[PDB]
Amino acid sequence: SQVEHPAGGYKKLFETVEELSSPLTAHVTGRIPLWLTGSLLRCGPGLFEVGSEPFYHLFDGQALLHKFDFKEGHVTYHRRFIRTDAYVRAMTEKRIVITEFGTCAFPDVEVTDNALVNIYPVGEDYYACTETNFITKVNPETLETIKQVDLCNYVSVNGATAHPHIENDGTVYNIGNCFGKNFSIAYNIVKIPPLQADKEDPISKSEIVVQFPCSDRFKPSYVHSFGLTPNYIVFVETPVKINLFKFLSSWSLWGANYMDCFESNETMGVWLHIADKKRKKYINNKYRTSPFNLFHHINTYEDHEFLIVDLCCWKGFEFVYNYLYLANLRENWEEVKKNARKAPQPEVRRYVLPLNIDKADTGKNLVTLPNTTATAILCSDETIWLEPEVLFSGPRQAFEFPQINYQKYGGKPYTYAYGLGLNHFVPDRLCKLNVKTKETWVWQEPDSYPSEPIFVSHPDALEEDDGVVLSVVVSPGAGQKPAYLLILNAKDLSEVARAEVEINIPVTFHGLFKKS
Amino acid sequence: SQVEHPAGGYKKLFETVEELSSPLTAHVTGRIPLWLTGSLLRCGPGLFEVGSEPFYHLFDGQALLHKFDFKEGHVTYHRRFIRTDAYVRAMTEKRIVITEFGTCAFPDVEVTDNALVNIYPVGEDYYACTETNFITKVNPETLETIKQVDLCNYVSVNGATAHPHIENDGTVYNIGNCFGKNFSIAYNIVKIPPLQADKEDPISKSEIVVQFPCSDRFKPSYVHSFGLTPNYIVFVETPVKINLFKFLSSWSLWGANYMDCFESNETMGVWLHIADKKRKKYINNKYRTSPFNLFHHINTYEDHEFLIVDLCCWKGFEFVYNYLYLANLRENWEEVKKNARKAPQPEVRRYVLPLNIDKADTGKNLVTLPNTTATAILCSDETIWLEPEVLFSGPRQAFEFPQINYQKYGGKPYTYAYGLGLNHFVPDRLCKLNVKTKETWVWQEPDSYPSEPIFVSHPDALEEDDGVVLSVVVSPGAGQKPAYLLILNAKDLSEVARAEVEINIPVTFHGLFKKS
Ligand SMILES: [Fe+2]
Ligand SMILES: [Fe+2]
Repeated sequence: SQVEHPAGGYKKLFETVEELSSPLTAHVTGRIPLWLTGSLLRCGPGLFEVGSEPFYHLFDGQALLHKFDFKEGHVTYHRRFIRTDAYVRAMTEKRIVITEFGTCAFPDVEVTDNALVNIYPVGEDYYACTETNFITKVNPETLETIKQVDLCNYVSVNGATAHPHIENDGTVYNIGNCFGKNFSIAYNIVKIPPLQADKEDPISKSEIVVQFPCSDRFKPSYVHSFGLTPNYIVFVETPVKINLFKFLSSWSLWGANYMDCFESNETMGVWLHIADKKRKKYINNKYRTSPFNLFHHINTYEDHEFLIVDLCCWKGFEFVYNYLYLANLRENWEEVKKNARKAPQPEVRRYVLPLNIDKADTGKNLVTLPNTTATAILCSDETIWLEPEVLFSGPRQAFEFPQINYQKYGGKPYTYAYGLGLNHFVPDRLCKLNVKTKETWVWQEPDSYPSEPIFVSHPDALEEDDGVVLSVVVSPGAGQKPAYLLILNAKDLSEVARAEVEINIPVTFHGLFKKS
Repeated sequence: SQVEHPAGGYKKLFETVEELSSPLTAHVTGRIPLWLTGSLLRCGPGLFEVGSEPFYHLFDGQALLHKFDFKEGHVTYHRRFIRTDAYVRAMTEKRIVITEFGTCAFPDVEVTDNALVNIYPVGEDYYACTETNFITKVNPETLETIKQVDLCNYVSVNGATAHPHIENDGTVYNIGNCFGKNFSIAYNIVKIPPLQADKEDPISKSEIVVQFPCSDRFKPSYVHSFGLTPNYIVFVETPVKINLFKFLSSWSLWGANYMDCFESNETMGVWLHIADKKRKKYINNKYRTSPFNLFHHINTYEDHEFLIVDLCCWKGFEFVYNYLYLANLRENWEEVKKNARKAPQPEVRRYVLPLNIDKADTGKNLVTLPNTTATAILCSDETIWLEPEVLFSGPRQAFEFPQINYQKYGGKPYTYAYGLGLNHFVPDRLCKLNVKTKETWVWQEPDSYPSEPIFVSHPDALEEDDGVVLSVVVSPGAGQKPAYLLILNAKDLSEVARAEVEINIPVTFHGLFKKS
């Protein structure tokens, strides 16, 4: 049947913790491999209340930057709150000052800079980020907060995702919502160039490369991530909409938060879009398919005349984020299950977009690749109806937080995807998926709740899966240490080692491994 | 990669054969089980030309009734052409007289009674059938043709499928196209009652039980089969349409055949319909989903408040029957493959229809069953958007001609489905599919091309798969006998025995096993 969680240990993923004064030596069990010399940096919330006022949604709690360090054999753990404008004001004024995603702030309309979602490199720097216009620059070694950076000073966007794409030369691509800034209502592709010899901040030289068109102008789609290949940029327009009439109004005048501005569009489905990366030009192929929520691309790549697009989908048009309020996630296990019964259903899908479309094949399947069941029907009005190839589909068992051997196989033909397993939204197990043969591997322990797994290649790696997978696990229960870092081999998802700590660690969303 | 067929042996599936004067003793290899005492009756074409005039489509060749007999250990094979109006006229006049599906008949507009598709029991009788109004009554023991029966004399339908449902008490349900007969344009459910004590022909007492509504009145959907449970009747309206403006016109005046009257509707998708079987009432739940060709239901059943509907689908709206012309199917193997590259793609899908729809759950997934990833989204306009649970999906590898333990598990909760494997439309292997765990089993030999597998229960059967699977295999190649009957165990799909014959046997579509 299932894997259950009567103990309710997952509630401690959403419990406030305190930062550290300096790094804490972690109790290693097993052999930490000697080639693993770097620093696992991850972001997540760590303050779910300010005094009596609580934060209501998963994505409201004040951002906390975590660092697991690896050197020779040893491991250390450190964490500091990011001194954001939201945090410092909250801490000094002793209440929720800045309005978060799901937690409106009472006075005793400023955009939150609460960078709890991810962290990525720009030039010599590293910015923690949420999905707004404010990215916060942080010190990766000391976890100190350096400066708040406003993208509105450099590019014409209202926000940007927490999932930008980093090319090997350090060039950063990202996608952002634009709500009429510079008279344009669209989705824009920001390009931050790599650091030059003159050492000028890349951000200062950032630019918009290409503009994806909006299906409904007054209701743009929510965008969490996008696809990138050597030649093409994929953007997936979902039916989760942001109602601008509500989003661009005096929020305090009706006690609104960002969530109150969302709507699902029942008739649209999902529109898929393509842009030539190099020519910087939007391609006008009308790719259409049935409705789903989309948050994370697994990977994207060119294969003969086709773009292979692998998505972690949630079936249906209800905003999945409705089921991610902290009230719900801290309920007991039979209620967590009961709540997600009517939720969108998670499925890994491969979508295959044909890049050139012959008029003579109208009414026919264009997807002539030999190794897929994915379909693309050219219609008379020139829409191209796609059906997926399902890669993984389990009942309320979501392969989410996808991760791959990014540096070497990102944007390119690949075979393996590592992921976090959401069991009715409680993170629960770590997964590996072979996208060619649909085969899987699972790591799992009772009352142990892991985070996104990050891949870290062997220096002499020949295979795609020659490396290890790092995960932050929260293991409550008497006797056992409250949390640990988990080092899994990427071949078996077999355990290599554990760095255990004395203190709780809450949920963490995304991160990176910084080599040295 | 693939299983290949350079030899081109499959071409002999579509080669004319000659009937027999009396049964032929078959060379048994292995142990034919002694409980297997009955008669495997199957229909298919066996005359693909009349002199110089060829038949063009797979479904045009003149119907041939095959009989494998089993008694104690021994096996005999017999086959006779069905003396249809199409056949007798063709044979006497020495040319194609009656127009077939894909072969228009030149004069020197009568509906074909060419019953090549299947054969089923009504009362004490057995009727061979195609999909028109003319079913031909045949003798199951001698394979003699008895009489042509016109359903237009008893019920208000234009045709009826070759896949009617037979309940254990012998009651027959079938679905038929109605083109304005009795002022109604619909799909009708015919019910032939079981034989009574007064011994009156059931057909004479047949009646229409319920009328399913038509989406486009001037273009009705092609219907090959339907779903049946103790309480409900499922009908799947596809976008493969029959254009009546073309279908109801003087065909000789522009040399038409049935195929020239087909069209694919690009915007409709697939509409699913439900009827209360017992109250004989159409239920007005607007079940909608993405486009596909549908030919054979696997099975249908009630599970709590939901109908579980398992379909053998072909993704897209192009009429699959376009790729089933004899010119194509008799090409060499690299061309067979090249032809099916742009064809609809085969997939086994589970669809879950909720039978009661709460208005309060608008915009949400209603499918609250614990063991599925299938989805039903109630919309505002009261359409219910469904997404499937994929059960099997391989690239041009079709699980088709589904068959189950019908007598005991038809219309009810079940686990196993046996099928024929279409490898770019060439029938190729026999499959078994566990619908609960997606697990499969395959039987296969090079240059051996089998037919639909029929299940035959052990007299003391406790399990669902306690029995054998019968298949007619055509094995060309020097040294080997040209064809044989195959007896597979239903547990492993392991071989039990072979009844080999000295002569070729062409393709066969559907049939039954007659116990005694
Ligand atoms: Fe994310
Ligand atoms: Fe059929």
